[PDB]
Formats: sequence, C-alpha cells, structure tokens
Amino acid sequence: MQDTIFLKGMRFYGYHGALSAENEIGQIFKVDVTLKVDLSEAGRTDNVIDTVHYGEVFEEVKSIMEGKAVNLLEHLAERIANRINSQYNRVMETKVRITKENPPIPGHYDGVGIEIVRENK
Amino acid sequence: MQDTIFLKGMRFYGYHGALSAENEIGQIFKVDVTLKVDLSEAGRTDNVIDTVHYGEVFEEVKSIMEGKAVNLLEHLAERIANRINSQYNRVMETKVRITKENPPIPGHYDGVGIEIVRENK
Amino acid sequence: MQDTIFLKGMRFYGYHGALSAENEIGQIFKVDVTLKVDLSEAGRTDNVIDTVHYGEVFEEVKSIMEGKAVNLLEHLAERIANRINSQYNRVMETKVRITKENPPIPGHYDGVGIEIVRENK
Amino acid sequence: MQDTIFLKGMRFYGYHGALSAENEIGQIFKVDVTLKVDLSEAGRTDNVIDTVHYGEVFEEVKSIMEGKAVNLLEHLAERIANRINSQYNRVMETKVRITKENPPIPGHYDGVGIEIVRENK
Amino acid sequence: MQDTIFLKGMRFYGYHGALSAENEIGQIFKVDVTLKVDLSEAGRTDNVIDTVHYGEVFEEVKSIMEGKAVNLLEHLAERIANRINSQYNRVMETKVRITKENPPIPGHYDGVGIEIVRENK
Amino acid sequence: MQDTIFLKGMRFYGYHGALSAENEIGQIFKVDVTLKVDLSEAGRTDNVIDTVHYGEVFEEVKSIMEGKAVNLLEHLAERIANRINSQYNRVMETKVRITKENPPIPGHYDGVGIEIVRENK
Amino acid sequence: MQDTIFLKGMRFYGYHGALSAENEIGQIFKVDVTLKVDLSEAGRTDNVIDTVHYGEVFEEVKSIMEGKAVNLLEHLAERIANRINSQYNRVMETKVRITKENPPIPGHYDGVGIEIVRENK
Amino acid sequence: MQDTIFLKGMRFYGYHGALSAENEIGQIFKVDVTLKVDLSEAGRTDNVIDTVHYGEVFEEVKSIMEGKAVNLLEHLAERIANRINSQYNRVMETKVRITKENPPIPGHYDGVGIEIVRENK
Ligand SMILES: Nc1nc2c(c(=O)[nH]1)N=C(CO)CN2
Ligand SMILES: Nc1nc2c(c(=O)[nH]1)N=C(CO)CN2
Ligand SMILES: Nc1nc2c(c(=O)[nH]1)N=C(CO)CN2
Ligand SMILES: Nc1nc2c(c(=O)[nH]1)N=C(CO)CN2
Ligand SMILES: Nc1nc2c(c(=O)[nH]1)N=C(CO)CN2
Ligand SMILES: Nc1nc2c(c(=O)[nH]1)N=C(CO)CN2
Ligand SMILES: Nc1nc2c(c(=O)[nH]1)N=C(CO)CN2
Ligand SMILES: Nc1nc2c(c(=O)[nH]1)N=C(CO)CN2
Repeated sequence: MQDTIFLKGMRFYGYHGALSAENEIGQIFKVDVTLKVDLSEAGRTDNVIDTVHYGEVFEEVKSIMEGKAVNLLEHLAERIANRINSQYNRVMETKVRITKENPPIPGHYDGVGIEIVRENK
Repeated sequence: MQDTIFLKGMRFYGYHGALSAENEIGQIFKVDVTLKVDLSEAGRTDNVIDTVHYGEVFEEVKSIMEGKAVNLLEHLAERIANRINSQYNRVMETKVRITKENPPIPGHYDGVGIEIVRENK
Repeated sequence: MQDTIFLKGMRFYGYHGALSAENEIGQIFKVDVTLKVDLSEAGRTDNVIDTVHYGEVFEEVKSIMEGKAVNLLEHLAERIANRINSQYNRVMETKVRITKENPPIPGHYDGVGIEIVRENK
Repeated sequence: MQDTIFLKGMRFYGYHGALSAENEIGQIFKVDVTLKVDLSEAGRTDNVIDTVHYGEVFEEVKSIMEGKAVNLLEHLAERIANRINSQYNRVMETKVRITKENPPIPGHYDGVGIEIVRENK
Repeated sequence: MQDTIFLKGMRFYGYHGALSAENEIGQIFKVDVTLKVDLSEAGRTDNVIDTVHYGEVFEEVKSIMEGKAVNLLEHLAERIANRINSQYNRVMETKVRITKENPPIPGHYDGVGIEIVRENK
Repeated sequence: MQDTIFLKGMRFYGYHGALSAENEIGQIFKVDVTLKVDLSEAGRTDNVIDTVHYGEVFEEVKSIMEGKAVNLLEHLAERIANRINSQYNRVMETKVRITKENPPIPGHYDGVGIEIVRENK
Repeated sequence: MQDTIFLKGMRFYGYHGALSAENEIGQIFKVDVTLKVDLSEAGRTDNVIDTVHYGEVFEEVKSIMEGKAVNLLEHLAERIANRINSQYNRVMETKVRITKENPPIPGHYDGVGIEIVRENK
Repeated sequence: MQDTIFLKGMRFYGYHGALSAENEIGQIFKVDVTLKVDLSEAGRTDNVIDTVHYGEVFEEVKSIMEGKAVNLLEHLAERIANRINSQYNRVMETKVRITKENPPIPGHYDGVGIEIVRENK
C-alpha cells in the first residue's frame, strides 16, 4: 500500500529553538508531511468524505508550527504526527520533516533538520 | 527489476477540487508518473515497439488531467494509473503523484498532494 | 552496503529519439549515474586506486551519450550500465537515469525519462 | 525506526582532490548528513539533552571538510561518519553524501559524488 | 511615468521557427510582456475599467503564440505588441520578450531570444 | 543618487482580485519594494536613526497586503507607495512591484503583475 | 530603438584564466549576449534574411569561448563583441556578459564576472 | 562606457544588525558588487595588470563583510564601496548591493536590503 496524501514545503515563521536569541527573533520553518492512506475508496467514489482532506491537515500543522515555542524540531514533529494520527484513523503512518534553512550555524548549507515516521495505532 | 520510464513535472491547468470556487477559476496541477517496465528487451533491440512509448503515456495523462472535473486528486490519480495499466501490459506497476502547488490553503508552502502506486494485474 | 559514487545532472547534447525530426535537431539529455561500490577500503587508505574514479565514469557516459544516435533512452541507458559494469569490477550495481527535459511532447512538464538498475555479474 | 536528524546542503570551500591543480585552487563541496536517531524521548521531554544537537554535528562536519586535504570524497565521508558515530551513541546509522558540483570534468552536469551509510557499533 | 502592468514567464507550446524540423515537433516559448500604463487613476478608484485587465492581455498573447506558425521570434513579438497597442489606448508602450529555452542549437545555455519595445501611437 | 533600501520577494496570502471566486479562496502575492534614499549619512554614522528601517517598511507593506481586499494590484501598490512616502521623508521615490504567480489565467507562465514608481513630494 | 535579439546563459567549458592551475583543469563559463537590432523589418516580412540569425551568433560565441585560452574574461568578451559587430552590420551595439560561477576564490557566492557594451561602427 | 567587472551572490556569514539578538546568532549576507571599468585596454592586451583583478576585490568585500559588526547594511556597503574606490583608480563607479535573505522579520519574502552607487573621485 504505497498510496499517499502529501503537503510539501509548508513554511511558517516561528520562534522554536534551544537558544534564547532564536526564540526571540524567529525564522522560517519548512515542513513536509506525507501520509500513508489507502486512496482506493476515494479513488472510485470521488467523495471527499472517503479520504483525508489536505486542507484540514494543513490547519493542524499550522496550529503547532505557529503555536507555543519549543526547543526542538523533534518535539514539534512529534506533536504534529501525534495530532494527525489521533484525528484521522484512515491515516496508517505519518512522516513529518521539518527543515531550518537558516538556523544559528556559522556556515554555508541548504538546511538542517529532522524527519520522523509514526504509525497510527 | 528496478527499471523505469518516467514523466516528471507534467503541468496541466485544470478545474479539479472539492470547493466550487476552485472548480470555477482552476489552477496548475503538476503530475509525476513513474512506470515499472523491464527495459532489457528494448535495451538490446533499440526498437520502440518493445518498450512503452512515453509520448503516448503523456497523452493518456493529459486526457484525464484536462478532461472532466473531479473533486479529489486521489480520484484523478486512480483514473490515470488505471488508464496506463489497462493499455500497457508491459507496465508492471504505475506510480502517480499529483501536486497542487497553489491550492485553496492560507499559508506558505511549496505544495500539497497525493501519490498512489498500483500494480497492473 | 549503501555506499555510492554518483554523477548527477550530467548534460549532453545529442540526436537520440524515435522521430527523425529530433534525430535532426537534437536536444539536451540529462543523466544521473549512481554506483554501488564498497568505499571502506578507499575510505581508510585515501588511495584513488581502491575506488572507482568518477572522472573516468563520466568519460564513459559521455562516449555513449555523444556517440551514435539511437531511438530509445532505454537503449542508451542499457549501453551505459553495461559499459560501467564491464570495466569496473568494484561496481556491484549501476543505476542510470536519463531525462529528456524538452522532448517532442505538446505540453507543460519538467521532464520525462527512464531509469534502470543493473547489477554487475 | 525511521526518525532522522538531517543537515542538507552544507557547503565548505576545500582543497580535496586527486589532481594537484585542484588541491591548489579548491572548490565548493556540498555535504548532506542524515542520522538515524530515535527521537521519541526528546519528542516527549523537549529537552535538548535527549537528542543529538545538530549544531554540534555541523561543527564536526566542518572540522573535516575544512581541515587537512585528502584525495577522495570517499575518505572525507568515511572520516565524517566515523566522527559522528564515535561521539554520539544515540546515532544508530550515519549517511554522508558529498557532492562536487564543479569537479575537474570537461562537460555539462549538475554534480558528481559519493554517498556512504555506516551503522554505529 | 514608470508605472507598469506585467505578465512574466508565460509559456506556450508552439511550432514557430525557421527550420522545418522545429515547425514539426515544436517547443516551449517563454514570453514576458511589460506595459507602460499610468495606474494612478485605477490606483485611486479601484475600478478595473480604469486600467488594462491583465487577463485580457494574456488572451491576446496566447492567441498569437498558439496560432499560425511563423519563422521568427521577431515577427511573433511584433504581432503581439501591435495587438496590444491597437486594442488598448491606455497602453503607452509595449515591451515583448520571447525566449526559446531549447532552440535547435548544439550547446549549453539557459536561453536565446529577442525583446522589442513599441510605443502606441 | 542611486542608493536604495530594498525588500525583495515579500509574500502575503491575500484575497485581492476583480473576480469574486478569487476574493473567496485567495492566493499568494509577491511584493518587491525599492526605495530611493541617500544612505551616505547612515553610511558614516552607523546609526539606524539616519536611514529608513526596513523592518518598519515591511510592517507597512504587510498591513496593506494583508488588510482589506481590493480589486486591483494597481490600487494595492498605490496604497503601499503612498503609505511609505507619507511616513518617511528620507524616501525620495518608492517603487512597488506586485506579482500574482498564480492568477485566474488558464495557461503556463511564471507570473503577471504591475510595477509603479512614485516620488515623495 | 529598444529592440533586441538575445542569447542567455550559454555555457561552455573552457580553460581561460590568469592562474595556470585553472588553465589546466578549466571550468564552466556562462555567457549572455544581447544585441541592439531594429526588428521592425523582419517583424513585418517574417523573412530570416532581414534579422540576425541567433544560431549563427551562438556559433560565433562558441568559437571564441571554446577556442584558444586567454587570461581575462575582458579579453574573451572583447573578442566576442568584435566578432559579432564585424560580421553583422544590422547589429548596432553588442553587450557581452561572462560569468565564472566557480572561479579560484575561497568563499561563498553565486558568481563573478564582467560585462562590456560595444557599438558597431 | 558600459563595461563592467562583477561579483554576484557573494555570501558571508556575519553578525551585522541593529538588534542584539542578531549580532549574537548571525546570518548569511548576500553581496553583489558591480564595477564601472573601461576594459578596452585589457581587452586588447590580455594582460591582467590593465584591468581590476576580481579575486582581489573579493578579498576586499570579504574583509569587510567578515570583520567587525555594524548595525546597518548601508554602512557595510559604504565601507565596501569606499574600499574599492580608494585602491583601484581604474574603477570609475562602485555599486554594492547587500541582501539579508533571512532578516528578523516575521513573514514570507525572498529578501530585503540596500544598494548604493558611488563614483570614484
Ligand atoms: N487528501 C485531499 N484533501 C483535499 C483534496 C484532495 O484532493 N485530497 N481536495 C480538496 C479540495 O480543495 C481539499 N482537500
Ligand atoms: N519509454 C519511451 N518512450 C519514448 C521514447 C523513449 O526513448 N522511451 N522515445 C521516443 C522518441 O521521442 C518516444 N517515446
Ligand atoms: N569515485 C571517485 N572518483 C574520483 C574522485 C573521488 O573522490 N571519488 N576524485 C577525483 C579527484 O578529482 C577523481 N575521481
Ligand atoms: N537535532 C537537533 N539539534 C538541535 C536542535 C534541534 O531542534 N534538533 N535545535 C537547536 C536549537 O538551535 C540546536 N540543535
Ligand atoms: N492590470 C490588471 N489586470 C487585472 C487585474 C489587476 O489587478 N491588474 N486583476 C484582475 C483580477 O483577477 C484581472 N485583471
Ligand atoms: N534600511 C534598513 N533598515 C534596517 C536595517 C538596515 O541595515 N537597513 N537593519 C536592521 C537591523 O535588523 C533593521 N532595519
Ligand atoms: N534573431 C533570430 N535568429 C534566429 C531565429 C529567430 O527567430 N531570431 N530563428 C531561428 C529559427 O530556429 C534561427 N535563428
Ligand atoms: N576583472 C578580472 N579579475 C580577474 C580575472 C578576470 O578575468 N577579470 N581573472 C582572474 C583569473 O582567475 C583573476 N582575476
């Protein structure tokens, strides 16, 4: 079952980070959420009720990325995956990738971050 | 057997979507189709008849992405995969990814979408 | 063993294609070659003789992509993989991806193509 | 366990290479480091002490990419993976990808390079 | 008066070109149209009737880029500028840039093309 | 006097547009604001009080792009330029460019929009 | 007279440079050539004989960028502009921009280079 | 005299900024330096001594962008232009553009910055 619903490159300005200066000025956070969902039912019916509505998922990601500040990307991603898994039983597994394209690191790079994969129980 | 024929970043303007406003103005839809096909025969013969002609596949994708409007990306992708699997027995599995780079979602992101994988029976 | 030597986005102007008009004007062909090679020996010795020299591989890819014209990307990729596998015993598997970013297809897309994976016997 | 901490597109100017001319003028080296780390502990605690701090990892990559010159990308990557595995027991596997976007190769391409994956024992 | 209405990167698949092979397979044509129009009236009134509607302009560009085939980009651009100048008296000057990103030229480049500027009399 | 302070590629999700469907779903608006300001005073003193603070300008652009909906880009740009000219006497001329990368237009293009230049009296 | 014929982002691998190491390994050179040519004649006639054929210009640029090695970009650009001005009387002014995206400079940047503008006498 | 020597997209990590938090963590600064220099002498002689060596200019830009911290981009740019004008009499005018792609601004944008043009007396 390799069917998925995805939201790529979501960007939210937030104040997450371990260092107080970054909690102070903030930065853009890029998020990729991929969901394992069997889309064969919606595929035949064309009824939105038989799949996971991506607009709602975005709202969920937004609510966490733009809510209270946390020290780690790991924790934000854990909160996001848990949020999605809890409210959508059709989702079998949630993968969340959060990239800091401009973190507090003296150097030249495209980005740093984390990715976690969590099955829905 | 990890041989494939691919069509990346196809873009079609369409009126698909669950919300009537988007069925009204439309938007660009980006499609990636990857096909599992054993290319060792064509690889030795150099005869187009022994592989799946990518131009034809494109025509198939186009016909669906630019035809009648549907509510979900899941359904468009299901129609595409089924179309390709039905007409090309050499295709062992069809993966279709459809991305909405600018869907009806208030925010900043690179894209949202779905991907399904369907073996040809 | 997930060690690799890679050459990404190689571009050669060539006259390959099934339709005579394209054999006539040509186009750019983008090639990605990934090689499964155990790099632990070179990793400790730092001697180029214990790994596969990427410059040589490029020469091999170039010689095929810029040589005689063929009808299919499948056949070019098969010739490339076979070339690399034959001359480099350290290579355990050769993956070749060839993309036509601007093929003879009326539409909007980022690219179409094929990818094959061939183990060295 | 598909949880990861990543650092994408790090870029360092260095003098690594087999040919003396390139050891002489140098070039930019792009590095991607992906780490297999269980982030469920940090995910619940929000304490940086329970995950691998990405800033430190960067420092490690930097120290190698910008230190003494070596002939092969394989060797730089082997040194990086070994460095990370040695100092971070929470890391279960280190993947390092080093790309030379502008190596000593007469042609047109996006990049050439290597990728290795090393589990921490 | 440095006010403008612009349409950047329009892309149309067409069969324009001096060589019969290219009139045969076609290619994508990228068009940039910039219009010198005093926008102070619309700027205060917020009524679409006091400015040049960009949607209509696009229709005009489309009609030419996707209509009958011509040998030169110069001629397509001349037809476009004349079309816009004739139907929109508010337009004081029309600049049209047409780029062939993949013309019949053996080599490596981002694009070739022409740009003309025509005042409306 | 060719000194400038600039803010490139600002992006705001808004509901501006002449067609009610677009006022309904919205889209991203990209804004470039360039300001003619003599920076020789700040250049020698290094005191923020002698130049125009770019953070404040952004706040001004944001307030308009994210406030009440209007039919035309011309009007949004006129409001922005007037806002900046009114509150910053050091600004000699304000140029505002607003691009709709995904407007209600059936086709393939990079963007459409307007640019106005307004001197401060 | 703001009409132009352009060739953007041409790329040639060459061995130009003041330092012997770079004359030894080479690098990619990106060239932009813009030509001031009145296109109103070709614009009405649609005959290639009344404009400057861009394919030929490319051949000229290629012949210099890929011929004998020189120390400076200034000199390559001077040779190119002079070549174009000499053979095409319809060309009123030739602008040549040559960029070294990866020159012998320890640092992070997108490119360095020169641009010259030469009227045809 | 529209001849120029340019250095585009130089990137340096620095601690410049008016707010103490940003002086603390830093960020990447992108710099474009364009120089008005008559290149006809070097164009005929091919001797580096008759033009301005771009490598040296880079060293100058680097020394300022990576040296002592200042509050404003205006001041950094003023120091750079003055540095270049003082040491290179062949330079008739220096244009410096400094972009902060990720400044302390809550929002979505590509960049903010300043550009100054200074003739050499
Ligand atoms: N997974 C998913 N969610 C959606 C979809 C869709 O096609 N798939 N379409 C929508 C209409 O805007 C809204 N939400
Ligand atoms: N899979 C596949 N399809 C094709 C190919 C090709 O090389 N592979 N070449 C074509 C010639 O334009 C047309 N169609
Ligand atoms: N796989 C591989 N091939 C190479 C390498 C290298 O580091 N790895 N370095 C080279 C020096 O330019 C030349 N060729
Ligand atoms: N893996 C990891 N390392 C970090 C993180 C983080 O969120 N994850 N946050 C930091 C604060 O800048 C510093 N270092
Ligand atoms: N010049 C111009 N043309 C338009 C504009 C606009 O803002 N400016 N808005 C439209 C609404 O989609 C349609 N057409
Ligand atoms: N024009 C301008 N505005 C600013 C500047 C600056 O350097 N120039 N620096 C700031 C510090 O974040 C804030 N605002
Ligand atoms: N300036 C110019 N040169 C050309 C043109 C063209 O349209 N303009 N078209 C060609 C056909 O490939 C060949 N050469
Ligand atoms: N303006 C300028 N400066 C240079 C040039 C060049 O061609 N032009 N070439 C160099 C050789 O690396 C070094 N420095």
